[PDB]
Amino acid sequence: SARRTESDIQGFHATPEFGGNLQKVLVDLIELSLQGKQAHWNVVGSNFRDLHLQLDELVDFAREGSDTIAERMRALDAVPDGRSDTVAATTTLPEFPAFERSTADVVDLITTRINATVDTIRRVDDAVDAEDPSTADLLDGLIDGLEKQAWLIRSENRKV
Amino acid sequence: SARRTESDIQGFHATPEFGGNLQKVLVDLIELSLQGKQAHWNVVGSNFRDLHLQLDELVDFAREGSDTIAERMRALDAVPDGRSDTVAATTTLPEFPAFERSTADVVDLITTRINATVDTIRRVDDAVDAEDPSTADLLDGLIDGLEKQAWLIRSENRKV
Amino acid sequence: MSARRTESDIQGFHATPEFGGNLQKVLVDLIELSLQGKQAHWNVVGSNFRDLHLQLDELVDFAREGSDTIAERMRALDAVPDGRSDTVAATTTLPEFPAFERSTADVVDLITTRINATVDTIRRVDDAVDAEDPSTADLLDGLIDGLEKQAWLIRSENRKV
Amino acid sequence: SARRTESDIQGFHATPEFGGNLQKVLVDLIELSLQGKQAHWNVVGSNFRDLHLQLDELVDFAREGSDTIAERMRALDAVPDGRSDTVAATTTLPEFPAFERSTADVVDLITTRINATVDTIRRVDDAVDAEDPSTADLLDGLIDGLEKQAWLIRSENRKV
Amino acid sequence: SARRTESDIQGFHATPEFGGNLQKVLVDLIELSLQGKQAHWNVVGSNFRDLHLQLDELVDFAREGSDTIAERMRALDAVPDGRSDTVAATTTLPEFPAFERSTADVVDLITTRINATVDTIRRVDDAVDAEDPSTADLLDGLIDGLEKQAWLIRSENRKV
Amino acid sequence: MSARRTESDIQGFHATPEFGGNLQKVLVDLIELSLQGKQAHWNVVGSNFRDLHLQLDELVDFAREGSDTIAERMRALDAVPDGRSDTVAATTTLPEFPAFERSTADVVDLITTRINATVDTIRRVDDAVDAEDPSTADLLDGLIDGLEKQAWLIRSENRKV
Amino acid sequence: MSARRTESDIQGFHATPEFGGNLQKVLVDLIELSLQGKQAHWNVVGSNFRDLHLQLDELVDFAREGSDTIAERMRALDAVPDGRSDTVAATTTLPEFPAFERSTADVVDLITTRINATVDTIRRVDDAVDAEDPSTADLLDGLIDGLEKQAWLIRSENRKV
Amino acid sequence: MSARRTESDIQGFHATPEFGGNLQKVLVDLIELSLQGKQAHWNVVGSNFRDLHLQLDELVDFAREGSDTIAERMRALDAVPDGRSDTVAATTTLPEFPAFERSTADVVDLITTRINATVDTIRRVDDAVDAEDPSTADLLDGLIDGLEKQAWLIRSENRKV
Amino acid sequence: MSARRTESDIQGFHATPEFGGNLQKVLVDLIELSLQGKQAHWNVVGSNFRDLHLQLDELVDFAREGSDTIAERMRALDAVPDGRSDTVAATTTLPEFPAFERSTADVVDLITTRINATVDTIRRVDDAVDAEDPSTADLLDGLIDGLEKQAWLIRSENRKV
Amino acid sequence: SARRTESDIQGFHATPEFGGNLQKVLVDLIELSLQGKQAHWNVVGSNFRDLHLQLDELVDFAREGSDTIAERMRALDAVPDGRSDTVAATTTLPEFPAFERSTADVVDLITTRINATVDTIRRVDDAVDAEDPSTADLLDGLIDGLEKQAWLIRSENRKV
Amino acid sequence: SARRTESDIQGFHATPEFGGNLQKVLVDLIELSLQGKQAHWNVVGSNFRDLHLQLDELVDFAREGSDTIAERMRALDAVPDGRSDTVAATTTLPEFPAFERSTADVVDLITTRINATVDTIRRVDDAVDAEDPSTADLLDGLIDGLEKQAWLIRSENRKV
Amino acid sequence: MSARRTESDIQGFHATPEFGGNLQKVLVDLIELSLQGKQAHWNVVGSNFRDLHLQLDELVDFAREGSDTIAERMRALDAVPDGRSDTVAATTTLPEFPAFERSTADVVDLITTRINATVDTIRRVDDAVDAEDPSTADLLDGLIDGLEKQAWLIRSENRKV
Ligand SMILES: [Cl-]
Ligand SMILES: [Cl-]
Ligand SMILES: [Cl-]
Ligand SMILES: [Cl-]
Ligand SMILES: [Fe+2]
Ligand SMILES: [Fe+2]
Ligand SMILES: [Fe+2]
Ligand SMILES: [Fe+2]
Ligand SMILES: [Fe+2]
Ligand SMILES: [Fe+2]
Ligand SMILES: [Fe+2]
Ligand SMILES: [Fe+2]
Ligand SMILES: [Fe+2]
Ligand SMILES: [Fe+2]
Ligand SMILES: [Fe+2]
Ligand SMILES: [Fe+2]
Ligand SMILES: [Mg+2]
Ligand SMILES: [Mg+2]
Ligand SMILES: [Mg+2]
Ligand SMILES: [Mg+2]
Repeated sequence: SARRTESDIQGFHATPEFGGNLQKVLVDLIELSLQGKQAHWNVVGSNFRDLHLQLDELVDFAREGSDTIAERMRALDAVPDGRSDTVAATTTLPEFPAFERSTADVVDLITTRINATVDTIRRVDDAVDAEDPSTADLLDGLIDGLEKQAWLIRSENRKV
Repeated sequence: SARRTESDIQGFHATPEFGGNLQKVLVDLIELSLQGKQAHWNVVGSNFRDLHLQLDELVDFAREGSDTIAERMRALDAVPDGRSDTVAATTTLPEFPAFERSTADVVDLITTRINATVDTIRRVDDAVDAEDPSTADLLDGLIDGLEKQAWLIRSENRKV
Repeated sequence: MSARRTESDIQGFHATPEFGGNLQKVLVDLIELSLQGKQAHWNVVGSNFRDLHLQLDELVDFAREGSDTIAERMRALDAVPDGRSDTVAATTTLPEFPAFERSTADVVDLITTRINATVDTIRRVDDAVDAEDPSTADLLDGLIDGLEKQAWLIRSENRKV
Repeated sequence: SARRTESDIQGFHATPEFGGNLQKVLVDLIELSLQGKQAHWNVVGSNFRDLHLQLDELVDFAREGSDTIAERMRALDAVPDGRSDTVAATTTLPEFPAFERSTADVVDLITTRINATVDTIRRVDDAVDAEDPSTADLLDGLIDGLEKQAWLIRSENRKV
Repeated sequence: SARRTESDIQGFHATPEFGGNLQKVLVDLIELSLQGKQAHWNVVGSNFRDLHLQLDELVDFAREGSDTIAERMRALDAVPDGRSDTVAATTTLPEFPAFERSTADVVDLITTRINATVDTIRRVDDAVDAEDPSTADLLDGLIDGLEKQAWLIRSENRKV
Repeated sequence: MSARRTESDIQGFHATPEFGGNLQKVLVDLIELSLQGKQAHWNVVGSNFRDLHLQLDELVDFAREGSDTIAERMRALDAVPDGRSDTVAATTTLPEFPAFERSTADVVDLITTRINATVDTIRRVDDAVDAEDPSTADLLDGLIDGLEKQAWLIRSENRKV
Repeated sequence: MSARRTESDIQGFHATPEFGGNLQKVLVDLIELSLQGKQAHWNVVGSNFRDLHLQLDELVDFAREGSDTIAERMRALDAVPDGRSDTVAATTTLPEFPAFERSTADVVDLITTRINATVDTIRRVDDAVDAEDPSTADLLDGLIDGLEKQAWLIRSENRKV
Repeated sequence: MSARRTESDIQGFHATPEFGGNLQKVLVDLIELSLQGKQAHWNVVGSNFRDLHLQLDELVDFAREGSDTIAERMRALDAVPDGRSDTVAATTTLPEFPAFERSTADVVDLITTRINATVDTIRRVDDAVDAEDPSTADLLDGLIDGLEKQAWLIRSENRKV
Repeated sequence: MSARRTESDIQGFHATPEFGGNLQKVLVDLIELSLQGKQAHWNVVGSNFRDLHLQLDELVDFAREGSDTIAERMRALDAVPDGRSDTVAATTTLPEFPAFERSTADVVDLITTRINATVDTIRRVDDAVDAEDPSTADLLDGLIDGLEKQAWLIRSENRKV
Repeated sequence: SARRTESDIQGFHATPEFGGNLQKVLVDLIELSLQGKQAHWNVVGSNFRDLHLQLDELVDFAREGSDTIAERMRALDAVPDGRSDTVAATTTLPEFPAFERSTADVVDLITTRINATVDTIRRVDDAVDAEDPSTADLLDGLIDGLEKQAWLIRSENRKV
Repeated sequence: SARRTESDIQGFHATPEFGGNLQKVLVDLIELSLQGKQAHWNVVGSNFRDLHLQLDELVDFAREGSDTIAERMRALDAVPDGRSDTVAATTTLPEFPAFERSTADVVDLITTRINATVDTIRRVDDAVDAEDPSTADLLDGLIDGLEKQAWLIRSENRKV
Repeated sequence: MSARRTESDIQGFHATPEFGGNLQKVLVDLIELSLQGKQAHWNVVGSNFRDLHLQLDELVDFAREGSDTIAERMRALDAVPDGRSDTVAATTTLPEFPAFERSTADVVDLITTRINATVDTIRRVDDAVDAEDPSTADLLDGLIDGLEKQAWLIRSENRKV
């Protein structure tokens, strides 16, 4: 009646520009998760425990985020690259330093790393939204969740 | 290496107008929560239990909503005010009456007050979206959820 | 002071007839997909039967939650859904699922095509829906995301090298 | 010792008459689930919520029932048909009407639809039991569960 | 279209004898529940805890059973009577004694009273099955469950 | 062993026969309420059936937990409960529940009355129980609170304002 | 029907206006504490933010459960609660919570004070409530116990030993 | 009045020796199937290994619950089960499962055959069991249903077009 | 700010040293009971071992929750608990638990006695505690109820009727 | 950098002697589970329930143990044999007797069967540890869990 | 048949020295549990909540540990003594002070007492392992868990 | 008497630099495996896609729990882990996972090889780790066990007859 008369109906394909934009998001989410864990292990000093715990919650969110983005790429037949060499070579996040770091330092360092990750998402959002609003909605959820983490972490160092 | 150089990368900040718009949403969500509980306790008459129970679901949603908005304000460096004096003085919701009220009256009263709350959100949504799409998505979820509540409550009084 | 409104009767958002019809289009294709998803679920046989059998139930679960979401969104906005069998069969845009057993390979291709068709319906109304009501467009986008994920998880069985 | 000495032992095969009898059950269970959802969405008026909720419980039972029957057919190497065209063309259930319907009307309509579904099962039960008691036990469980739903729904309109 | 024409399709109705048979089952299940709790509270002596706990499991099963039968009666348009006066006056179970009782005595007493309850169900099962096989299946589940309880309780007193 | 007691046999708190008798009064009315609640649960018909049907089970659940609590409190205090059908029928203060199907409106009034009777039994006994054993009065107070909540949740159906 | 009462209408325990008024005092302070707790929850900044942020939600959870408990206890006893914003603002005894971001140290002192004010309201009312209805006093005592625990868990942050 | 029975010793249902032997036949085949199911679970290799590996554990779970059910039903009816290794090996009707690794395709065929054999045993005693005790026949029918579902979920891997 | 208090510092309810001392008596006996319960849990042997082994853990669970409750109630009221081993040993009123394996019959009598001693400590203190702070007496009453239940569930093993 | 330059890297392979040592453990764990169930069904007399329940806990542990061992064999490319004929022919456990057995007898019989199973594990532990410490750790966990079960069961018959 | 002949097979028995070694571990675990609760209640000051909560986690682990050791003793026919008098008289842990203590002091005190407990376990581990490797594995789990607790607690006081 | 130690500062176990370096080797290979595991998880296509897709997430979960365990064990023993991307890429012994889509068959072989490499690292340090600290060796052995199980569950797809 209103049934389409075709046996091969094409799905929505992402352009390579689109795929590349999500690839930028992906590497930063992965880097953030790797840096978050480094901080989680090596944070020491006043209010260690809270930061130790909040950092795991950040890592959980970023890990779920990176899976979401990579699988959205695959859904649109783009192909993600989350390999270590690629992440190290292409991430926009400032390097996390080595060794034990005080809670105060870790708060400042991680807040910056989150903000860099959010910046990447905000930078590609318009171009992503223009091609596929559904992907932009996922990016928006990441912005929301990550900016929450930044507030929850940075507030420790806030003086009023 | 594509790593950024900055030691301190700042996060997205909301304009005063943006903060003010979310504050408007916040007071109406809190007011709806308080009126919802008032109705939950004081409703009597035909089909009491159904409305008693549904009103608790409305309250739960409005409370989660008010927390989400206030914490979105915090993330974007805005400062929420959810104090009783502020809510009473600035809420746009028509006052909920005191004392026992019939089920049919509660249905009409609460439907009106939900719709008032949705109106507030709908009226700020374009300006919010223009500045920050991620926050607009949160507002949209509230519109969806509250309008569902309105339908579930108001249907009790529907004619034919 | 007081910023309280005075009206005793404040009205809710009402969808236009066009908006309701657009969501109705989404509804029937979601239901048809659920019905076809189960048909495939029961009737698939062959290499890697179990994975597809299981994955198809996940598709049906998502499509069922989606149709309830759209139908209830219609109700919220004073529109009236029609999910009856006769209406679905008469108005769905999905090619009919064939009868009897189908090979795993064929089910993969068939169901992928039907998901693609269901998503195409949603993508085709999304602009018009977003223009009238952004909140509803968000629900549509959630459906697009979830369905296209199902399409990937199913179709990849047949993709080579 | 008592081990059977055959590498290919045949399972129990359903006759085509048996398969056709379960196919009759299947289409009615599916139709009932589709009608149940229609009622669930479009019911309005006094005691909306209870009926709204009970209708979802009916749909849940009928959906689980249809999966049970279709998979029992497959187990016995019959092949079910639950496609929309087939269901519409072969269901014995009276058509559910369009548009919003009052709770009182919905109670009466749905009770009849359940009773029709139960009738189909009761009508084939003897013939099914004669070939395969195990399938008849499943049919009996459906009779029990559906007749419970009919009582739970119809009681709303019962005047004593 | 194979759709039926009838606007009102009636459900299966039980005969008075059928209703009476299920009523017999109901009073004995309720009586067993009350006696089970009595035993649960008042048992003392060797292996108290095991019997204390097992008796609660018996009660749970009997209560679920009594609810199932009474609601099966309702579904088939019969009217259950589970009131205390009716149960006392019409139960076939030998009276459970008052006051503290040894574990060994409770084992013997409860086993006898379970067996009495099963006897009632077994005695009505053929007549129930003849009229409605689905109800007989429910009775069969009760026979299975209660006879399991009898074994689990009585084994405490077994000789060699 | 500085402050340790050297007693081989230390006995527990023993309830008086008056106290035992007072808990027995509460027990039979809780059991009778449970039986009447289920009777109402099964046989209630008419307007708003489902809500009442469901609420009546919640009442029965609470009454059943209460009877077990009181009975085992008796046992702990060396008293002996009697919850047998004959005893409950012969000694309950609750008005008899009628036979047959009863309308939702009638069931609301009937059950509210029987809850209030049960609560009255507990309230009339509470002073004497508290005077001997405050811990048991606390249990009684929990039952009062819970049952009076049930009464409100049931009776509100029939309210006209 | 040996001991059965023959009354058709048995009424429940009815709260006096004094009792109703006393529960209302508790209600508004519990609601005000809930609103102030959330304000603190959102706006607290500085040393040990997360612990306080989290503990403040636990406080709010308990205060919200308390207000519902008291309000519904009023309803059960035929009293009528008023938890509306205007009433709470106009009648609460709690000192006003300040606006803007506040340090963890200040929030600790502020919230401890407001908890103690809430507890004081309950303690000042408890004797009169107990005298009329011991069951309701038990509920009040639960609130005292829970809130005083919250006060300890919050104030200990600022302790210097 | 009173309809109470007078006997202090009321006996339970006793199974005939034939009935016990029939359930014993079911028992050993269920245990053998469980043992063979695990063997296949560990030793299957090849195309679609994981699905079959997983599905075989589901088969074993069902067969294990089934053997416990039948054995305990025997005990309830004063019969005595024998599930010892020697008895199982000496009396099972199932063809022995071969040793060492088997291909996925072979495991599908082998296990399907063994399920078919297990179900055949149950179907062969079902009439005689139902004649003596309908309640036990219902348990057998549950086993028939569950096992034949497992057979379908496993065998469909090898079914073509 | 109509009824709002303007006090910057509002202090909480402060326990007297007598009250603190009374809760300390309860604390050490609860801890001693916990340690003795575990000793019995490990070393009990003989007829009905498992039931007693299991019940003893339930006792210990309740006693441990009780000690934490009382200790934190002290903290809330500005009292300071001491649950250290030396203090518990030096100040407990419980008769010493013997060393080595002990029969189930002996463990029943031993543990019942030690529960009753613990309950006696609480009962002897309850009037004074209630007089100063009813909320804390409610906690004590919960402990009485729970421990006396444990005593019944344990001692019933050795009963001869 | 430190990346190994090989596309085919071999895993750790168990020797046939190792595989045979685990095969000895496997058959005894399986026999124990079969004997445990036999006891679970046929135990009667004083403290029936406790033993009935503890025997199921033993069977649960032994079943999980046998899966663990067989899957460890497979992991190291050994091939387990848990077939009935093999178990009966190669188990070191004394045969469990037929018919109903008293709780006292069942306690003694099962304790011995557990001790035999533990003996087998202890006997192969050194040889297993010498080739693969990770497998020896699994064996040690079985020793711990089984010896706990032996204590929990035997204590019933212990006279002091 | 490879079945063993013995009707009574004995289980592994521990030496007196072995029993004595586990007793040493037991008293220190119990002492750590009591001191942990003492600290949990009486800690005050900066970052109270984190330490309050972490100390409960330490207590939970130590209690599970003490139960595991005592029950391992029972399994191997040793007799644990966890009575208050014995613990006080034989524990190697430095006495925990009475009264309120600052967070920083509690961190230092508890770290020292955890380390004392670990020292006891480490000092008996070789002798335990030599006699029974399975018990040494249990000790190793305690070493792992407690040293994790030590790190999580002590990090609060770490300098840079 | 008293066996209590006197020191106010008792030190914990400190790992040697060699020991820390050995655990660092394990750490980077576990992280690399997690990263490669996800890459394969997203990019695998072909026959039996779904099973491998799912099984690879289970591998990643285990590898992630393992890296956190080793890193935290390092911290417990006063060693300092480095799990940063640059370090992992520069020091991992795993062959790099290739880019873009790979067939199911290829992913099976590739990932099996990488697990084998990860386990080889652990096996190579196990003796030295066990010599200094048996407790850490136990954690390594748990990793060996879990990873080799994953290798079997993955590799068996490609094993023939
Ligand atoms: Cl409801
Ligand atoms: Cl926390
Ligand atoms: Cl799967
Ligand atoms: Cl138990
Ligand atoms: Fe995933
Ligand atoms: Fe929050
Ligand atoms: Fe719904
Ligand atoms: Fe299914
Ligand atoms: Fe029910
Ligand atoms: Fe109980
Ligand atoms: Fe409520
Ligand atoms: Fe069992
Ligand atoms: Fe605590
Ligand atoms: Fe497994
Ligand atoms: Fe234990
Ligand atoms: Fe962690
Ligand atoms: Mg903190
Ligand atoms: Mg597969
Ligand atoms: Mg209703
Ligand atoms: Mg026992």
